[PDB]
Amino acid sequence: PLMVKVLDAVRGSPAINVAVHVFRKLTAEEEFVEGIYKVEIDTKSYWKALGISPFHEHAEVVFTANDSGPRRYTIAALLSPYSYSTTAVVTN
Amino acid sequence: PLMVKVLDAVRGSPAINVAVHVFRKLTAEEEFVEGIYKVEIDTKSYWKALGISPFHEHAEVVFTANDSGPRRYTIAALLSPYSYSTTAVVTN
Amino acid sequence: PLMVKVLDAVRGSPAINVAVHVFRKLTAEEEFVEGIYKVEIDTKSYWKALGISPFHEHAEVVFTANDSGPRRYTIAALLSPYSYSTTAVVTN
Amino acid sequence: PLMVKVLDAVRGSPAINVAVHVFRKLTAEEEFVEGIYKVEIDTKSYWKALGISPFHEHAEVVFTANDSGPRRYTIAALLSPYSYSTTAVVTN
Amino acid sequence: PLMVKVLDAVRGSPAINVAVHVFRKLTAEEEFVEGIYKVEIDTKSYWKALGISPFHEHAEVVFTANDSGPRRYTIAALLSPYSYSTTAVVTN
Repeated sequence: PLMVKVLDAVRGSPAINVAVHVFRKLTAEEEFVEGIYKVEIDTKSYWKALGISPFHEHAEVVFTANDSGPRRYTIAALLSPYSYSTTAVVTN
Repeated sequence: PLMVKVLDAVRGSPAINVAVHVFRKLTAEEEFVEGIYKVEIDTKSYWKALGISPFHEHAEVVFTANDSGPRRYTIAALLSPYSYSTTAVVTN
Repeated sequence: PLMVKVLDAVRGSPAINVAVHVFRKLTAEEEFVEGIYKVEIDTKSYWKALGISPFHEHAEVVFTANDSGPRRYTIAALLSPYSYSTTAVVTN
Repeated sequence: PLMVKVLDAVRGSPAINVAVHVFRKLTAEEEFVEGIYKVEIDTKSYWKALGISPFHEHAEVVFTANDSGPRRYTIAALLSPYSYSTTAVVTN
Repeated sequence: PLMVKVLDAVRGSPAINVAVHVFRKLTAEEEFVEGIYKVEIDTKSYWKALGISPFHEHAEVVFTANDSGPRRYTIAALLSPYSYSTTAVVTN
């Protein structure tokens, strides 16, 4: 007898994020839940999970990663629910 | 007899983030929950999980990582729910 | 007879972050919960979990990591729920 | 008969962070909870968990890590919920 | 008969951080809870948990770590919930 009750009675305009999980019972992953509420901004990956036996014999490699740039990010209220509020991004 | 009650009665506009988990019972991962509420900003990974036996014999490698740049990040209220408030990002 | 009660009755607009977990019973990980509320900012990883037997014989490697840049981060209210407040980021 | 009660009755707009955990009963990790509320800022890792038998025979390696840069971080209210307050980051 | 009561009745807008844990009963870790409220700022790790038998025979290694940079961190109210207060970071 499993009984789960979340936000049974609500009145009055709330701002909500809800995640409810109920469960009764090279790379390998069997059973999982990943990234339910997840934000990636300016994420990088250069060399991931190359095949078996890469560059096995007499390999000559020059690897050069240059992250150099006038990049700008401006964010308000990331994963922040709000109510009866004022959110703004004003430039000049 | 398992009974879980979260936010049974709510009145009056709250701002909420809810995560409820109820459970009754190279790289390997069997059972898990990951990154329910998770933020990555300017995350890097250069060489991850290369295959078995890489650069096995007589390898000559030059690795150079240069992170050098005029990058700007401006964030208000990251994972911070708010109510009856004022959030702003004002430039000049 | 397990009974868990969190935030049974709420009135009056609170700002909340809730995480409730109820449970009754190279790299390996069996059962876990990770990063429920987790923020990574400017995180780095250069060489992780290379395959078995890398650079096994007569390897010549030059590794050079240069993190050198005019990077700026400006954040208000990181994982800090607030109510009836004023949050601002003002430049000049 | 396990009974857990957290924040049974709330009135009046508090700002809260709640984590409730109830449980009745190379690298290896069996069962755990990690990083429920966790912030990483400017975190580094250069060589982690290389495969078995790396650089086994006659290895010649030059490792040079240079962290040298005009980086600036400015944060207000990190993991500090607040109510009826004023939080600001003012430049010039 | 285990009974735990935390913050049974609250009135009047307090700012709180709550962690309640109730439990009835190379690297290895079986059962644990880690980093519930944990902040890492400018954390470093250069060589961690290399595979078994590294640099086994006739290894010639030059390791040089140079942490030398004009880095600035400015933080107010780290893990310090507050109420009816004024928090500010003012530059010039």
